[PDB]
Amino acid sequence: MQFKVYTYKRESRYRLFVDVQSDIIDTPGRRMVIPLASARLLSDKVSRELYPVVHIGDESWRMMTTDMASVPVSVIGEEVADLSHRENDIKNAINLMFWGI
Amino acid sequence: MQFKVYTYRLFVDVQSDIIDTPGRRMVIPLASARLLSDKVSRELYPVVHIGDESWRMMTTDMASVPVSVIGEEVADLSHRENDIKNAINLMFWGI
Ligand SMILES: [Cl-]
Ligand SMILES: [Cl-]
Repeated sequence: MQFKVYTYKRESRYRLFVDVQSDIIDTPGRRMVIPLASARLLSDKVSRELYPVVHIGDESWRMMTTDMASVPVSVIGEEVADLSHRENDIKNAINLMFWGI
Repeated sequence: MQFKVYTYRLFVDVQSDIIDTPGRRMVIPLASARLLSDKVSRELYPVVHIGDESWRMMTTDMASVPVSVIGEEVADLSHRENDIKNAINLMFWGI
């Protein structure tokens, strides 16, 4: 579901990721997703408009927008957080990547 | 570059030209239009023409591809900008 962050049921490429695909669009076997990376790994010189910083638990995470990917639903694990309140920042990052707003 | 289709298996580069990743690029793979019936949404999966063949943009299979794998430019679909923009916006924002 849109704006919810999940865990990857596989042990290899992602820790966490944000589902950014519309809830009105059923692929149905896949889902558009943006992986999250620990905010410490990136300096604060990196655009927060293209790579917004989100908070889950007591940690900061960077949305790796440019690494968006289609992930099959059978690999989407447990719901970890709901970032609906960051809708505006997430929408802007995606729109910037495609339409250079 | 945006709206240009490349090879390695065809795909359309849909990422802004103002945004350098730089090592990767947002892309939408193309599949032969014969493989899908015409009951499949042309709004979410627009039909494009390259050469003397029809292709379906597999929007829901969008992916980040490393630039070193992007081959020869095959076509420029800039004139289909509106349909491509609508398909992407539909997938994310359910317009
Ligand atoms: Cl947050
Ligand atoms: Cl066309």
